[PDB]
Amino acid sequence: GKTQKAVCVIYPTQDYKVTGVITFTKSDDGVKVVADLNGLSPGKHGFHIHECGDCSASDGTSAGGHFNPEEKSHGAPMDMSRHIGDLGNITADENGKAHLEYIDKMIVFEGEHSIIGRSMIVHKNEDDLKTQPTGNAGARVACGVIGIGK
Amino acid sequence: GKTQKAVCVIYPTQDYKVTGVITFTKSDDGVKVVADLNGLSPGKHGFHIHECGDCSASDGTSAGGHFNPEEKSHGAPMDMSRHIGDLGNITADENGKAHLEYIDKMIVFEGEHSIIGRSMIVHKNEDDLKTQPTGNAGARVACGVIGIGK
Ligand SMILES: [Zn+2]
Ligand SMILES: [Zn+2]
Ligand SMILES: [Zn+2]
Ligand SMILES: [Zn+2]
Ligand SMILES: [Zn+2]
Ligand SMILES: [Zn+2]
Ligand SMILES: [Zn+2]
Ligand SMILES: [Zn+2]
Repeated sequence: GKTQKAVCVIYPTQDYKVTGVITFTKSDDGVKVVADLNGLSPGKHGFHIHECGDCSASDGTSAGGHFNPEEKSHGAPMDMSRHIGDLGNITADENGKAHLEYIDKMIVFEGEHSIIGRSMIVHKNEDDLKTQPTGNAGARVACGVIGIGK
Repeated sequence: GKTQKAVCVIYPTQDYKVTGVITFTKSDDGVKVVADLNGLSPGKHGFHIHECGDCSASDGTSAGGHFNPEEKSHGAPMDMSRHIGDLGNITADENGKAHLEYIDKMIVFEGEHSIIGRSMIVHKNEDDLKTQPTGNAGARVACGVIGIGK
């Protein structure tokens, strides 16, 4: 039937140790994003869906730009002017552990906007939610492909 | 634009070291499957698309069973009686390097049979191409999710 769940295991790019799992679950109000990552420098990291489910490059550049089927500007999750892939920042604690849970009202699992087969990228720096086209989040520290869950 | 290419980076399950990249490219005659893997025990390894793009489990069991949207029997790539996910065996050389190239006439990138967001599983043992429902290929040595390529 209709995909209710997506799963993304992220793997570090060259010179990083960032790992973890992101799950996407259909909720009444949209899609519940739950991320559990480790090996991050403490503080805020850009947390995005990129347009290619291609994590073959050593530095994650194969994932391409932000997933942007609506051809909009880069912004914050709460902005109307955002990429579908703009999931904001994930915060790592003093031990490099990062937990995020929020409800996204734009991401879907079917049709032109479907995130299935796209990539998750975690960035080295904070997404400032304003600078075009990526929020100045800098290098890619981890990459994974979003798959169909059950 | 219609997806012309899919990419799958495989990562080992916990007790293994198997890595590599699999590409799927639309050709005139079907889909060209190209696999380049390393860290395999020499000999033949079951090489399958599984139904869930979920590589979160320690042992790859999260990937579920064979991708089988037609509800058919397990077989060889050349068989009419096969799962969409039945891509046969990949052979590793004496150094653990494995190359496979063949044209698959069943796998597609859109609709009910789409392999996008499904998993690749590499098995410890040979797929015997006959035993139901999995070809008796034994443990899962590597898992990856099939993503959209540029
Ligand atoms: Zn946790
Ligand atoms: Zn990004
Ligand atoms: Zn963006
Ligand atoms: Zn569109
Ligand atoms: Zn299998
Ligand atoms: Zn099968
Ligand atoms: Zn070849
Ligand atoms: Zn069907």
